[PDB]
Amino acid sequence: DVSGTVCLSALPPEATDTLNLIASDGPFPYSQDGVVFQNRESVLPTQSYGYYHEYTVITPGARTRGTRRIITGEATQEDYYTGDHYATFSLIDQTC
Repeated sequence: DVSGTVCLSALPPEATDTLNLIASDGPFPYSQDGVVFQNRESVLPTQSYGYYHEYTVITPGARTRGTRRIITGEATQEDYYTGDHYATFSLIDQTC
């Protein structure tokens, strides 16, 4: 399962961006947003279909989309941040 949560302060300034785009339901800059993620990686504490979504967090000097990616749930307070391209997953603690 997830390696635990990740204090929002522990995340980059481009990580909050997505959380703001999920909270403000856009508008999103990157093309990565407004899509489901049926935990096809089976790495996330899923169970149901359409209970997940993708929202890659922008990144500076990111030649590409960057291995970074946010994966939100169907319930607020469930935004996994790989940071290694669907490799790892650490929820986001906005409180932290």
